[PDB]
Amino acid sequence: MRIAVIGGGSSYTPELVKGLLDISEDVRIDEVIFYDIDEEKQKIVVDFVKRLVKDRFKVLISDTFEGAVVDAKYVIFQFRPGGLKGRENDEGIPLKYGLIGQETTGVGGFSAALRAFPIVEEYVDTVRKTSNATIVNFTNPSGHITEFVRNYLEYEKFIGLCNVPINFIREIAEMFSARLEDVFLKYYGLNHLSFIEKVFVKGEDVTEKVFENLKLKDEDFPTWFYDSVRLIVNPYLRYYLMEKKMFKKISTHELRAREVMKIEKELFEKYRTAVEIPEELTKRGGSMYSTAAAHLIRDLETDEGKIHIVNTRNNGSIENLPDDYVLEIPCYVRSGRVHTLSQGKGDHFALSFIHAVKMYERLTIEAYLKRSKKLALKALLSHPLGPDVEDAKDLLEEILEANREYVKLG
Amino acid sequence: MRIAVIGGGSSYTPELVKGLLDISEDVRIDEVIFYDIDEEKQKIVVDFVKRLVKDRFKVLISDTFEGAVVDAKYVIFQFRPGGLKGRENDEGIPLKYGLIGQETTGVGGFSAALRAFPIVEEYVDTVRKTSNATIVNFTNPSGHITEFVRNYLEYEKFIGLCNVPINFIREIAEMFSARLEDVFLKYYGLNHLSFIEKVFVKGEDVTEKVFENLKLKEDFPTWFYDSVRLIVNPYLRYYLMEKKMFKKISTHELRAREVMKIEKELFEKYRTAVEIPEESMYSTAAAHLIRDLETDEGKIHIVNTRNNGSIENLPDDYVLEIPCYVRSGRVHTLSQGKGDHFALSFIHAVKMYERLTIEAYLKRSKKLALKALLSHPLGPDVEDAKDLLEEILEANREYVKLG
Amino acid sequence: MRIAVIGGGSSYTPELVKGLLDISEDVRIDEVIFYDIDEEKQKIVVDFVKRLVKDRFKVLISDTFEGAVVDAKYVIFQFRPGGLKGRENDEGIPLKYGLIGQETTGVGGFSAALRAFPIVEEYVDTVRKTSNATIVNFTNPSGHITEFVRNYLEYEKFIGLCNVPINFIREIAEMFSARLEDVFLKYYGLNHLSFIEKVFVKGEDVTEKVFENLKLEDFPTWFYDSVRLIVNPYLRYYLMEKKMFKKISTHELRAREVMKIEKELFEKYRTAVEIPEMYSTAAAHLIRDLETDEGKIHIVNTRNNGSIENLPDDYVLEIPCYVRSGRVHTLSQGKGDHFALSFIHAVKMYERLTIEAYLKRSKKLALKALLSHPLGPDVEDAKDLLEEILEANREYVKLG
Amino acid sequence: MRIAVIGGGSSYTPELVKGLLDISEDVRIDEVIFYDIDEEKQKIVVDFVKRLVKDRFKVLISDTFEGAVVDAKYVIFQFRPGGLKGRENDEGIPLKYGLIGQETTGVGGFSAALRAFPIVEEYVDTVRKTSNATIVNFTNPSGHITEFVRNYLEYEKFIGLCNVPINFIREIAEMFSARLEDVFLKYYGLNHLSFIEKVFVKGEDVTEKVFENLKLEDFPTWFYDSVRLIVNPYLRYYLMEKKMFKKISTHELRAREVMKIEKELFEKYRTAVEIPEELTKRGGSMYSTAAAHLIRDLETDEGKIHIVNTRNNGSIENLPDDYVLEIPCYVRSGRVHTLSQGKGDHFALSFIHAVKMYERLTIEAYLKRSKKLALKALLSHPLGPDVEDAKDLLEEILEANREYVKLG
Repeated sequence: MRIAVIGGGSSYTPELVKGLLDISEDVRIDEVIFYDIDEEKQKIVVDFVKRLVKDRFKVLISDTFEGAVVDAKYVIFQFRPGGLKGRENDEGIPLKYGLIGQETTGVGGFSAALRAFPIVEEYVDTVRKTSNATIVNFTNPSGHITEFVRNYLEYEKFIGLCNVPINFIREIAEMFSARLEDVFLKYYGLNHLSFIEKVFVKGEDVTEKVFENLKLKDEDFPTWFYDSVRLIVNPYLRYYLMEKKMFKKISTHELRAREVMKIEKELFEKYRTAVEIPEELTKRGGSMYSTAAAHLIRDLETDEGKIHIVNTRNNGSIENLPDDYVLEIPCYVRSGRVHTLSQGKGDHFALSFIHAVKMYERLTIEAYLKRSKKLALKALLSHPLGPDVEDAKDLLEEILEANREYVKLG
Repeated sequence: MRIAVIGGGSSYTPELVKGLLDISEDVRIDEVIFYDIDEEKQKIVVDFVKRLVKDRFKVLISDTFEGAVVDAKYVIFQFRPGGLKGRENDEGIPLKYGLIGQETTGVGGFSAALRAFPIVEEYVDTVRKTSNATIVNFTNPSGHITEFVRNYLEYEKFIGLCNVPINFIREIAEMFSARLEDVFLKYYGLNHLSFIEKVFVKGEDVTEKVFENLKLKEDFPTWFYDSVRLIVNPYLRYYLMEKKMFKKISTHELRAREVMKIEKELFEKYRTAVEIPEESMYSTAAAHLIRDLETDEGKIHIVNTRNNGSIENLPDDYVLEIPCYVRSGRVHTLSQGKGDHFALSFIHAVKMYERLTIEAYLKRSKKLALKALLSHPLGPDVEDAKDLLEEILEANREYVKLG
Repeated sequence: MRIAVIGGGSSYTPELVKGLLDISEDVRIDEVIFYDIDEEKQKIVVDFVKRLVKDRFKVLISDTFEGAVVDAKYVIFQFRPGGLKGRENDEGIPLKYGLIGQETTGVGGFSAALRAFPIVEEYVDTVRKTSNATIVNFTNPSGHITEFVRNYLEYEKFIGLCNVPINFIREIAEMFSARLEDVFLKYYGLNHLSFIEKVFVKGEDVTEKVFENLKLEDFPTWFYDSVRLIVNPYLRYYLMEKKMFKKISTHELRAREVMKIEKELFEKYRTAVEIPEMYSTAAAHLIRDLETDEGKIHIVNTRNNGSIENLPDDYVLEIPCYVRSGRVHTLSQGKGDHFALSFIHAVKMYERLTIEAYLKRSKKLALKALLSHPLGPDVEDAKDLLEEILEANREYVKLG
Repeated sequence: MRIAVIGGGSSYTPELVKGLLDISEDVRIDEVIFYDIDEEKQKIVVDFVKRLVKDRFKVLISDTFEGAVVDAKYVIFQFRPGGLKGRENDEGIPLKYGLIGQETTGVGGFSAALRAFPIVEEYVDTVRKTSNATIVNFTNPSGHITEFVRNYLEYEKFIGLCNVPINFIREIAEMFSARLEDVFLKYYGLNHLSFIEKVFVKGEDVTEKVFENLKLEDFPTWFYDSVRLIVNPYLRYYLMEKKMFKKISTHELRAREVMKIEKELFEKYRTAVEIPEELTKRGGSMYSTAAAHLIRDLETDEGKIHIVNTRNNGSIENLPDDYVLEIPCYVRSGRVHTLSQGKGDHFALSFIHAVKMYERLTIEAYLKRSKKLALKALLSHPLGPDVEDAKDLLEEILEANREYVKLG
């Protein structure tokens, strides 16, 4: 039983490995093998990992992608195509057009996806021709990449993960002094575009209590919003519903990527000597993506049967929506399989966003598969946060020049 | 055989009647009865109508709505709830928030729908308890109202009409020196939110020739047609060219104010006329539809109705604007295949907005109205929603009350 | 926390109660209240129950249906409309026409259903107007009744149960030395009309091993090689009609046998200190898991809702569900086999035609329903058959 | 503009040609080209054809299938795989098992289908790599073949035809003194498994009057009062199986009667100046008008209704989009559009679903060349064998069809 970690140099690696250590008591893990296109970055991180692991499983490095995944049962995608400079372009370029610049939402997520697709195509292909492992994905944009792998590359064992579902659950658990698994949600939407309609803790409906609580805590939704919409809304929906406010915010402060560059450079210096995971990591980004990955793999391994909110085909989870939409929804996870659960109908409000962005998602895939500039423009125009006709051509040209090393559109 | 016309004082009435006279040779019409809440406006128009009709059928006025529809086989809704003052509010109010102000699109159509729903509920109810007539609808927003009647009031014989499909068809017809019926389209979308994917003239695929000719006409650039590959309803300019349209609307006289002046001019002309003044084609659509509902010939009309498999990509119950086979009182939808992903993003988004709006009205809920307003692609940001709805509801005090 | 048991006089009651005793350690049960139209039958059984219970919860009798369900969280339907004399007619009458006579399959199930509908309509209405309890149903035909309540009476909390899914799991469990929950199935169909496509034990795919072990009046080897489905034994009546008809028609009717068995058990229950020599476990385990927040899999009858993507969402099917805190969620299974679907579709249409006939109280529509069943009459026999069914069921159903 | 006719030697050919001559005034036809595996049979028929046509268009014979379809805009499948001896096997073999033996219904249609698929696969493939013509199909079992081509070979321009829709329409037309196009139906089901729910003549709903008229070997009055559908007469095999079995099994096999009808028609063809009365009155001789009218209306931009075998696409909302059904379509300029009809009756659906599953099971058996899957398909048919008879029945069918189909 071996796990491959693709993008070993991620500054999140230590947390991932803590997670794998935590579960290595209920499931057998023989070796974890790491791969990164930045040999030197990974050396520092994996050296730190070795100190944390203390021979509880074997820590290995592979020179090639194929070498890492060849004998793997689980493959974790955790790499960032184009790196932080790519993120910086994603956040920075749309700004001049009066458009939201953000890592995974809107035009920023469009360029991130175009950067990712070629790499994931290559990677998924190699996995498929060798180990046929289950791929657990964090690489952003996670949901959009899942849609691409599930519905176009047609690789079934590809599960998109994100940090927000688990962050929400832990929040509720603390509020109600309960374990993570005591929390059961009606949850649906796309990655970073999701909605909670019902909250259950130890079987009790506590939705009303959660709403009343959310009102006692300018950049967040007003009370009337929750009264009217009656959904708990993913924080990323601020970019859609509070665009003017979010634009003024992003455009008048340092770009986020530049701040994470400084955080990562500080964490790396810490990693050269650190004997225990530093604080600096723990309270940032999505530090708890680690727990999600490790818990998912745990439950894929045992025959216990547990609920995980995961990115996968609808398959009747929301009867309101096509079976083949990849959604972020709670699933029954057991012995290598992921089963969707009945949830009933989705709210019209939520569906307006879900449908809009899903069409944009597939338009973008179509453009990439045909390598078409014309279809990319069509995709760009279809996003709710995309350019007006007067800006689209110039915007796309800026994107493609910035990403010339990663994607070529004719 | 009797036709009722609800909103007889519409400045469009003379054209409708011209249309009714043109078809009265292929189909029997005994009487046309008119109803309006403005008796004096209607007297002027109907006096003019009588001079055009010249006893070819009976022209009657009813003092009540029920009196008009009671023995009617067809009922035409052509009234404007809240009148032009209402339209002016619709266009004017959203402007202060940096939002598109327009008669049928965005926030403006939201308030127009809230004004319409109570009236059409009452009217549809009365028709249902009396004549069970086919209602042909022009009242805006036509598609949204159709969604409401077909899927919530559950009255099957309600057909939404609009002037764009016929305007396009005639355009193509004269480009190609062919009759109206020689033009066959792949056409789908919502009312004022519609797309043309394929154009056929006398059986020939002329799509490419249509695109090339569109390039030789505040309109879409050449590359847009190359990339999207759909002929797009001009109202999509409000979505796709919002900045440009906002700049235009907000630096010119509101359109409703212009219409007020045109209509005042037409009404002075109507007191004196013996023939229709040069100073609109919705008429032909209504009369031709009624003609074809009457005969057993079987003819294609683009109307607003339930999808039912016209676009396989879309739920059966979405009310769409689509080509149907019309024959002996019945409207059948036609196979068209799949709709484009780009088209569907608009269709899904505002269809959700449409139903959220209806739900808010049915429960008479301010909270639900905010929800609906937030859901429109051209709606307010959260910071402006509450103020904008309070302004809409004050302005529309007399027409709708939300709790 | 109170459970109501409708049809307390059922000879099965003892086992049900043993079941509720077993789970009364993981979940709190204050009282079990019984009701039966046969007061004397029930008194003997419930006196037996009191001896087994030994005051671990309160055992009560209600004079009225309303009195039983008024304060109940769970209501178990386990009555037999028309009794065994009704089942005797069900089994006996179709035989005359060369038709399969069977308690729940074919024309037999049709009359059983028409007998049930009026009663379940009344009972569901009273539950809905009082406690709004979850109804767990054994009353035959279980699945058809569930289709009726879920899609026509529109009462959501009505869960059809059957003893075949649990019988199968138990068999697999002991074949592989595993606990019941170690077994996971791809399972779908209608009640008494179900198929297993895949078998998992402790996560391992053992479908192949199950097929090989099944080959060691039942289907031949080649059948399993061809169809590649483990098939409910009731499918024998569709697939081996000639053989089944020959069997049913040359032996004592089954209901007659059961009458003798029940008369025997009843004399035993008068003095019996212990249960004399499996639906019970299903009911209790389901109630257990509805009560806790653990989350467990049960095969039950419910709306498809995407369990089988190949089938309409509203078909009531017998399928595995995730059960937890008063809620039943269906699980993804993928596509159903064309072979299975041909039976599922045909009898589902039959089921709704029958319900439509009942709701309109129409003889004409009943004929239509009768003709539509794969095991139903030919046109030449339909009218006589129906008139014989309605005659025998005079006291239970009137069709106009 | 060229029409290819595959199976030129069919004794129906003269009628088909009459049909093409009737429409050759509203649409242009330059040449009709014929192909048959029996050159001798065809020569006699086409010689007769030439005397009817009178140089109105050119009548040509092709030695090869490819040669016929290469330049065609329309290709008519009109052949009978295995011929009349094949039909005879289909009708005869099931009989010994107490099963309905019929040309297109039940076990008989199963073996007919397995005989057909290899040939239509080859033919569709060749059409697809050359002319891309619209194929109009009569070859039985028509609906099942259409399911196969539409959903498995994935050739879109393949339209299944049958003679019952037009026979019904014509009946109604005469009853009401109206033209064929004055008759509009709510019509759906499978080929030879179809139901009429509503009847309109000149826009009037005359369903009630049609039911009243139908009551003046056939369904009794109460049946129509109960089921309230006008049912295709082949449904007698399902609904009156005992009666139909007793009938078929105690009379000369139907195939043997048509052998003698055909032999008589061929003798007539040698010197006939005009179409004989025995051809007008037999088989499903009105299939001709259906073919010709369909092609006419695919050619013009008029827009006309034709009941045809095609994908559901929302015609019956109660049924999946991809079921091939026999349903009314809007036909115009090369395209076939499906019409809204609403919901299908539960009674009708039970037949439609059951046989549709059997149809796809049979196709899957053929495509995998699997004896095992064939047994599965056989067992799924409402009119199929019991488990005790299945194995023996299939081995008899495969033996008889050795030259047409091989299943491992």
